[PDB]
Amino acid sequence: RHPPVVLVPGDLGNQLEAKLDKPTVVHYLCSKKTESYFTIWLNLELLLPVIIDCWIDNIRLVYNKTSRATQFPDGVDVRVPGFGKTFSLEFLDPSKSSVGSYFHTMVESLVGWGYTRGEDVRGAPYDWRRAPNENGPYFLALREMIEEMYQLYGGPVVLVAHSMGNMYTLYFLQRQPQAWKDKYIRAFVSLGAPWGGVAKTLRVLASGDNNRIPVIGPLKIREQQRSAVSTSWLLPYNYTWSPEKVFVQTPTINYTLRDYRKFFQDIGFEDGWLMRQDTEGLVEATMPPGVQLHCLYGTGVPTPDSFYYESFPDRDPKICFGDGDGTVNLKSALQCQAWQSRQEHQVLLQELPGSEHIEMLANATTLAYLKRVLLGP
Ligand SMILES: *[C@@H]1O[C@H](CO)[C@@H](O)[C@H](O)[C@H]1NC(C)=O
Ligand SMILES: *[C@@H]1O[C@H](CO)[C@@H](O)[C@H](O)[C@H]1NC(C)=O
Ligand SMILES: *[C@@H]1O[C@H](CO)[C@@H](O)[C@H](O)[C@H]1NC(C)=O
Ligand SMILES: *[C@@H]1O[C@H](CO)[C@@H](O)[C@H](O)[C@H]1NC(C)=O
Repeated sequence: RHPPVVLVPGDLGNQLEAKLDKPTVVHYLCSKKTESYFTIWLNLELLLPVIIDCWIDNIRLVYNKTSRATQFPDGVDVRVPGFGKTFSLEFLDPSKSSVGSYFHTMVESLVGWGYTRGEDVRGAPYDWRRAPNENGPYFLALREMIEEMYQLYGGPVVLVAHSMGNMYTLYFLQRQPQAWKDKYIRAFVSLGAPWGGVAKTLRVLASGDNNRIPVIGPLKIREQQRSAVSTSWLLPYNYTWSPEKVFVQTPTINYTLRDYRKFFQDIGFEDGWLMRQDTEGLVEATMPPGVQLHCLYGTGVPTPDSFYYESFPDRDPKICFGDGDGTVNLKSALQCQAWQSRQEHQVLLQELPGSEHIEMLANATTLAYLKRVLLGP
């Protein structure tokens, strides 16, 4: 026998669909209207030059300074398919191409161990463009799904979260009563958690990140990346990083985590500061999840730590690297150790040397660890 499993993805980590009835478009070749939803992430054909402007216009969030909230562009809806199922987190591209293969290797393994897609293993995908403050309905659905799985399969559930999904899961758990967690949660397996933010968010917001895909201009994709509240939510936090650490250096100014207001002014994106204020307090830095926790973190992969700009903000910086998994800085991942003394439930730390941030989900060592958590001694 084996416990039910809920999978929580990270940023970019599940499909998104859009349906359009737009008053205006940025190019004539952009569709104003669709009769049904289509996949907006991940579909590679939408990211090609010129067409990418259509995509940005649909997938960007609009920040409303009055409500301090995001909304979709006029005539655009974006929905999250596959809640309670696994397809939309197994493959980011519904063509099922390897370029989008995310949770697929892990789900294959789980199924080989006796799990059933959509039944005792289920996904909890979400609109990862937002931070928890704008995903209230998702947390209600997550709570309900956990309760359902407990009742159906006769025991508490194991939460398995990747990257930003860990922060989503921690937010969720911090807000549930201890008695609820003791009944319904068996364990939380935390894979590549950026507990105190990731340093690369500074570069993304300042100058864009096209991830070495040269056919996408970094200044073009920067528009989308800035619009996503989740980007500013993942700026480094002072419970992980020194308030005096410089993340961004230019010829005339430094930026530390105490300098985000100046940073956002200086990059010409004042809304980002508002988004940071909206989101920075959502997860209490020092409250442990209050459940058995397995913190798995990659090391031995150069991980961007800080950025030097000769020309700010519209040129790519020089990058300084620290330890981590390529994305999540080792320091961030290690916030986990502080929780050992702050909850009664066990906190187990597991280093994964040489395990890159995304590859850790398909890695035999990761899967062997998960198997031990699920299937026992
Ligand atoms: C911003 O939201 C407020 C209501 O909260 C409203 O005044 C206004 O319609 C919104 N702005 C836009 C452009 O939708
Ligand atoms: C920023 O910090 C470095 C030390 O980390 C220093 O050498 C430099 O003078 C600082 N830059 C500015 C513009 O104050
Ligand atoms: C640490 O972080 C929050 C903002 O995220 C701030 O309000 C708090 O006062 C900071 N404390 C420091 C630097 O002592
Ligand atoms: C899988 O992760 C292990 C444990 O860290 C690591 O040693 C090994 O490099 C990884 N294998 C691959 C192909 O990345």
